[PDB]
Amino acid sequence: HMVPMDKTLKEFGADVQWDDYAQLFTLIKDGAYVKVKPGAQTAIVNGQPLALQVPVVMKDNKAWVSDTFINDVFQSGLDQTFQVEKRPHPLNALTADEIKQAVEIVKASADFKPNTRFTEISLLPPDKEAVWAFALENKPVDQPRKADVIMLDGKHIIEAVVDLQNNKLLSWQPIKDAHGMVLLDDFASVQNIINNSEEFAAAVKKRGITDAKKVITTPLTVGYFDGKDGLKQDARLLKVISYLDVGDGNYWAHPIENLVAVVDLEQKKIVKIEEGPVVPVPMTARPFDGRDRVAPAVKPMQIIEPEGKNYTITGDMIHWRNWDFHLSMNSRVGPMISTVTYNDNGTKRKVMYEGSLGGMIVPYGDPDIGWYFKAYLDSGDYGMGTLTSPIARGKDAPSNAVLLNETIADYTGVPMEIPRAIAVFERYAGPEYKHQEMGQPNVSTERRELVVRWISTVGNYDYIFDWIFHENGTIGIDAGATGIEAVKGVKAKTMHDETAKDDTRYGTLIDHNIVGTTHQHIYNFRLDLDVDGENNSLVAMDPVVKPNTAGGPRTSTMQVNQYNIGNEQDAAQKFDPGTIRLLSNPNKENRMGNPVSYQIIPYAGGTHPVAKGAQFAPDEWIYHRLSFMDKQLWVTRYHPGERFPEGKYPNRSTHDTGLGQYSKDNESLDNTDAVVWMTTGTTHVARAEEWPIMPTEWVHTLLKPWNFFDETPTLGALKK
Amino acid sequence: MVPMDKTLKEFGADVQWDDYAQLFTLIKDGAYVKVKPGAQTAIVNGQPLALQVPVVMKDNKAWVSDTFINDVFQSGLDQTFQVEKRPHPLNALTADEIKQAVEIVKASADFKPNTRFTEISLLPPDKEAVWAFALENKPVDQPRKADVIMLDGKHIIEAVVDLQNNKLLSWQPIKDAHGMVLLDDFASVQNIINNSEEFAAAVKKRGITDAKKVITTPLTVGYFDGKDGLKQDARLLKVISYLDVGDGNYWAHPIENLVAVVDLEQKKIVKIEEGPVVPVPMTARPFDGRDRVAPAVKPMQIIEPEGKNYTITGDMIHWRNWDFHLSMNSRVGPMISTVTYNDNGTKRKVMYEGSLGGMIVPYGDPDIGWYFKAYLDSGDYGMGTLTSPIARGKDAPSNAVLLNETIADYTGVPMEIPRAIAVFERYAGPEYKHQEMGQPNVSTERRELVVRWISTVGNYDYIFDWIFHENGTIGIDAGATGIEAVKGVKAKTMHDETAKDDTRYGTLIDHNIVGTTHQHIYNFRLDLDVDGENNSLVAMDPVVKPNTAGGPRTSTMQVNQYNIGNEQDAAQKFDPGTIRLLSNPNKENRMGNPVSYQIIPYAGGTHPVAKGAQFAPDEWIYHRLSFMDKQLWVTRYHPGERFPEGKYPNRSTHDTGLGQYSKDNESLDNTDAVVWMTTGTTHVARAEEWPIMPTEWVHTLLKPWNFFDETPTLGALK
Ligand SMILES: [Cu+2]
Ligand SMILES: [Cu+2]
Ligand code: NA
Ligand code: NA
Ligand code: NA
Ligand code: NA
Repeated sequence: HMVPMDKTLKEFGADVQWDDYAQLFTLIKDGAYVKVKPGAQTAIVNGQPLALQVPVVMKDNKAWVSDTFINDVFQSGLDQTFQVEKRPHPLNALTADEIKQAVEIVKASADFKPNTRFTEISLLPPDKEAVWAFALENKPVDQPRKADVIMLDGKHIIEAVVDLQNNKLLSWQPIKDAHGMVLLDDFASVQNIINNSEEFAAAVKKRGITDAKKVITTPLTVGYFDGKDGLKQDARLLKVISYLDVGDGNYWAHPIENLVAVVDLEQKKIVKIEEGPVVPVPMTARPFDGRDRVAPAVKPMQIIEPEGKNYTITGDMIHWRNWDFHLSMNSRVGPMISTVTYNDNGTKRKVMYEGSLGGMIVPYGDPDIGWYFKAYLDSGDYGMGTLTSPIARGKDAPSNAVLLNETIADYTGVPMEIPRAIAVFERYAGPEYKHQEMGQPNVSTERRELVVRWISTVGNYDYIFDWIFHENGTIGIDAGATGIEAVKGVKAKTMHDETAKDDTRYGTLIDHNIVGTTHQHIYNFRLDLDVDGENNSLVAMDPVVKPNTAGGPRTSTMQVNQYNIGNEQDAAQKFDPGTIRLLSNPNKENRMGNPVSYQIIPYAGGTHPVAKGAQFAPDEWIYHRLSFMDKQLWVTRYHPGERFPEGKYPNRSTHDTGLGQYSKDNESLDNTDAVVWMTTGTTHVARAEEWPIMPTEWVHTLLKPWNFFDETPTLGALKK
Repeated sequence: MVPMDKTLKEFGADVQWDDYAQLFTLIKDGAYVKVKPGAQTAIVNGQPLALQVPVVMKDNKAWVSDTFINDVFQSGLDQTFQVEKRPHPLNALTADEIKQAVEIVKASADFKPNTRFTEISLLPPDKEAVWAFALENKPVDQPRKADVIMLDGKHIIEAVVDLQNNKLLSWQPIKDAHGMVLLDDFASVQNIINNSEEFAAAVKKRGITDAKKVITTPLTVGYFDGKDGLKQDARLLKVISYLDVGDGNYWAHPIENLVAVVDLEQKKIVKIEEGPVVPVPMTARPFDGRDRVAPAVKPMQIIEPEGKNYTITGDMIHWRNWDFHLSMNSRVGPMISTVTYNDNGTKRKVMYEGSLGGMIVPYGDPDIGWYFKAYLDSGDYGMGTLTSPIARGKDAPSNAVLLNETIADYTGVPMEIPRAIAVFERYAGPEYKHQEMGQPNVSTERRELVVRWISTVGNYDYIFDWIFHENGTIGIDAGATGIEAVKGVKAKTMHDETAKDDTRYGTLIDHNIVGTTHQHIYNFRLDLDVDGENNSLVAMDPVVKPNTAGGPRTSTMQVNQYNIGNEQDAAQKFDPGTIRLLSNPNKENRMGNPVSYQIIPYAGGTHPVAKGAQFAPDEWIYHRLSFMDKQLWVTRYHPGERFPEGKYPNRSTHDTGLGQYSKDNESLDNTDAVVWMTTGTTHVARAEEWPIMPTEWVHTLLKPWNFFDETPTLGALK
C-alpha cells in the first residue's frame, strides 16, 4: 500500500523536479541527489544504482511511492555525507540525555526551587591539551564528562557543576551581584503585565490607542547609569518599548513613541512609566512579507553536486580537503569551530583550537527616553544559540547546502532540537589562481570555499555568520545583518515639514513619520589560534616609506617595521588595514627560515560605513562598561574561563568584566598560548532602501597563512 | 550524419550522457538542451523542438544530422541573444569600420610606411544624443567617426575619420608624446638583445652559459629629469632578463642587477647598467601542474535549465531592472554605458559610462633593476588588447555566457578576442530576511549579475567584475593573480648573512628569491548621472556630539552634512567611516531626500590597503601620477578626460591626468560630474604566493541612497 510522492517528499523536506520529456524525477535533499523513473526497478543516488522492490507509480499524472521509499532511498547509505562516529569526540555537545541528567542532578539538591530557570546548560570543556591529544594522537581523554549548569533562581544566579560520568553534583555557587539574561518567558510576562495594567492602558489611550489588546510590547535590558535612570541596582528590571498592531505583520512599523515601562520581573509589576511628548502612531500598512506584492517570474537556477559532497560529516567532525574541524553549538554564542587542523602533505598542523562569536552589541545614538539606554548585547543578554533561525532551504543558503540540526537545553531545562540550525556548503569562488603567459597555454584553477553558516534573530534584527574555509588555508569570517529597523515615531512626513530637522538629528527620515535611528553593530570574535602549536607571539609589520640610502635616483623606498607586541595592553589596539599583524610561532619556521604565521585581519571590508571605535564619548557608562567596543584587535593569554568580550554576566553590569578585565593585569604575550579577539563594526545611518525590510549588509574579517607554508598551498601533490 | 561528440565539442558545447535516463544534456552559454536517442523532439531551455532527424545511437556513440547544431542551438528557442535592429551609438567599431578607418588614413600622403596603430576607437557622439537614443529612441544624427592614433616610428599622430562619408577629418601630430608599448616591441627587444655581443658578454659574466636561453622583458623607463641619464626625445624601453630553464616559468629565474636600455628607432642597446653579480636561481618552479597531481573532486554544476534572466541585444544587456550597454576598448577594456534602473516602469539614469580609468603597479626598491619599475598596464601596454580569454568553468562559473569582442591590433587589422568577457548571474546569499518570533519566515534570494574581464600584462593577471545588484547597488571588484616580479638574492633562508639587506625591500619567498614590495593601484572612471546629470557632491560625517536634550546620556550620534563645492575639495582621501554622496539636488524621493548614490572607493580587500602612494612627495612618479594618493575625485564632465594617469603617460614629465583635470578647481555645484575612485593594495609577499599567486581581491561599491522610496526588491504592488 502506498502514498503520494509529491506530498510526502515535501513534508520530508526534499526538493522535487519532474521532467516530462525525460519521464524522470530528480529529488534533492542535503548530500542526497536522486534520479528515479516511474516504473523503474532501480533509482540513482549520488551516481550509484539502488534497487527498489516497489517502483515509483504514475497514476493519472500522479506519482505514488511505497511507504518506505523515503527510508529506503535517503537512509540508503549511498549518500555518504554523514558517517557515524567510532569514538565520541570529547567536545561533542551535551546530548538530550545529558541535558536531562544534568537537570535531574541539580533538581536533587535541597536548594532547587521550582521557579528556577536555566540560563545555560553546556559542556564544561575538558582541558585544551587532552582535547588536542585526542584530535591529533587519539589519546582518550580520561577526565570525565562534566556540565556547567547556570541557574536563575528568581533574580539570583547560581553556577552549578555536575559530573555526568558519575551522576553527581560537584559544586553549587551563588554569584553575588550578577543579573541573569533575558529568558523566553520574560517576553510573555512583560506582555502580560502590560496587559493587566490599568495605568498602562491609560497612558496608551491618551496616545491615540483605542484597543489596548492591540499593543505589542518588547523587552529591552536597562543597562547601567549609576542611578541617573532612577532604577535600583539590585532588582530584575527590563524596559518595555511599545508598538501598535495594525494587521500588516510588521508591528515594528508602528512605534508608540515616548512611552516606556519599567518592569520588575520578580514582583511582576510595572514599577515606573516614563512618559514624553505624544507622537501620533504611524498607521500606514507596511508588510514586508510580500502580501501586497506581485511575485515575478524567475528562471530557475540550481547548484548541483550529483555525486554527493566533497566534505564528510562524521558525528560533529567535518573533513574537507585538507581541513579537519569539529563543529558544535552553544546556547549563548551559537556555533563553535574547534580543533581545526590543516593537513600538510600528511601531517595535520594546528591552526585554531577554538573559534566562535565572542559577543556582540548594537548601541543606538539617540538620547530621548525610548532610546538612551537601547543597546542590545544579543548573545549575552538574549542567548543567540537559543534564538537560532532555521535556515530557509535554497534561500538562506544555496541550493547545494547541507543543513544540520542542533540540540541545546531550553530555559526550563528540556532539550530542544533546532531544525536546519547551521548550513554547510561548498561554493565556487572564482579562480584560485591564474596566469596566461603570452603565446602559451593558459593555467587556471577554481577556488572552492567551504562555508559554515548560522543565522540568529533577536527581536527585530537577523544576523548571519559565515565561517569560510579556503582551500589554500585562509579562513574568513563574515557577519551579515538584515531584518527590520528599530524606528522612531516622528511628526514629519517629509524633510519639508516644520520638525524634520529636529526629528532627523539622530537618524534619517526613512518613511512618512518614521526615522531610522542611527546605531552601530559591533561584532567580536574569540579565536583561540594555535599557529602550529600554542606557543605564539604577536608580531607587527608596518609598511613604511623610508628615505633611500642606497643612491640611484629614488628619494624613497618601501620598507617594513617589524616589532613584537610583548604584552596584553599593547596588543589591545586599533587596526589599521594598511598594516600587518601576525600571530607567529617563534619555535617553527618554513623552508625559508620564516616563523610560520597567520595574518590577522579584523577589517577586510564591509558594505555599511565602518565603525572606527565606539560612537560614544569616553564618559558614557556603556563606554566604560564595554571596552571591547573600541579596539579592533585584542590578544590575551589563554584562559579557559575567559570567553566573552562583554564579560560573563553583562546585564546591568557596572564595570568591564570582559576584555577590559581579561587584560587588566597586562600579561606577557611572548612565546605563549594566545587568544585573539577581533572586533568589527559598522555605523548605520539609515536610508529608504532599508525600509520596511533591510537588504543584507556584510562585514568581512580574514585569517591568512603567512609563511605558514613553503609555496602556493593549492599547487597539488608533487610527483617527484 | 556526423558524429555527435566531435561536432558538439568543436562547437564549444558541453556534452553529458546519462545512461540511467538515456538522456543527453547539452549546454553552451545560454542554451540548455535535453535530447534522447530516437526521440522526435528535444527540449531547448524548457521548450519543445521538432527534430528533422532524430539522434541515432550507432554503437554506443551517437550520430546527429549535419544541420543539428543550427537546427537546435540557433533555433531561436535560446533567447539569451536577440537581433539589434537599431544599433546603439556607443557600439564599438566593427571589423569593417576598423578596416575602413585604416584605409582612409592610409590614403593620406602624410601616412608614413611603417606606421603602427596604438589605438583605433569609436569617436563617441555626444552624451546628450546618446542618452536621448537610449531613453527616447531618438536617432543620433551624426556620422560614425573614429579616433585613429598612430605611431610613426616614435612619433604620435592623432587622426579622426568620418566612416559614413569616408573622409579624413583631421591629422594632428602630437608634440612630445611617446607611444605606448606595442606587441612588436617585445620581439625587437628580444632580437636586439640576442644580437648584442656586448650583452652576450655581460651575461656570460653572471654565470649564464647559453645566451639564447635568456628571456627579455620590456619596461617603460619613466622620467627622472635626467637623473637616469636617459635622453628625453628618444624612444626607450629598459630590459630585465631571466633565464629559461625549461620549467615554463622564466619569472622564477632572474638575472639580478643586469639592465639594458634599448632605443627602438636605432634598434640597439644604448646603455648597459651592471651591478653586483648574483648567481641566478636555478631550481625548477613550474606553475602549470606539469609536476603535480590535482586531487579528485566530485563535480559541481550551476545550471539554468530554462535559460538566462538576462537578454543581450547586440551589446545592450537587459536584466531585471537593469539596462546597460557593454562595449570593449583596446586600452582600458570593457565599458559600461547608458546604465538605467527601471523604477516601477520608469528608467532612471544611473551611470552614463563607467570603466577602468587607469592602473599602476609601482615598486619600492631602489636598486638598479627596480628603481624605475612601474607598470601602467592599461595606458602603457593596452589591457583590452591583452585580454585573456576566459577559461570556461574556471575563470568564470559554469553558468556564465562568454562573449567575443573585436578591436584592432597594432597593424590595424581587426582581432576577435574569443571569450573576452563573461556574463553571469550568481546566488549571493539572502537578499533580506526576517524571522519574526513565532511567525512564518520571510526570505528572498540575492542575485547579482556579474560582468567579468581578465587582462594579462607580463607577469600580473587582473580580473575585473562589474556587479549589478537587483537592489540597485553596483559593486566593482579587482582581483590580482599570476606570477610575482622577483629579485635574485644570495640568501637562501632568513639565517644567511645577506638575508637582512636582502629583505629590506621585500620578503624572502623562495631560496634566493625575494618578492619585491610594491602596490597595486586601480582607478575607476565613473561618469554617473544620478537620475540626471545635474549633481552635487555631499559629505556626511557621522560624529559624536554632546547630548543637549537631557537625560543620562552625555553624548549622541549625529551627522555632519555639507556640500563639496569644487574639484580640489572633491580630491580627497576616503574615510570608510564617512559617507560621500553624488546627490541630485533637483529630485527627491517620497521623503523629501535628494535622490543619491553613496560612493565607496574602499569596501574591503584581501591584501593590506594602500591609504596613499607609498612615495615621498618628491619622487617623480608621485609627481606625474597624483591619482595614486587620493581615493576619491570628482571633476566636471569633459569628453576628453578619461585617464587618471593622462592620455600619454609614457615618460611624461608632468601630470596630464587627474592632476590636470582638477588643476583649475572648478565648481561641482548642480552640474555634470565624473567620479573617479582610486583603490589600491600594498603587497608584502609571502611564500604562499610562490610560484603562483592566489587571487587577491579589492572591493568598491556604489549604493542607492534615498534614490528609492523603499526596499527596491520587494516587488511591484498589486
Ligand atoms: Cu543596523
Ligand atoms: Cu602584487
Ligand atoms: Na591559542
Ligand atoms: Na589576561
Ligand atoms: Na555625470
Ligand atoms: Na575639470
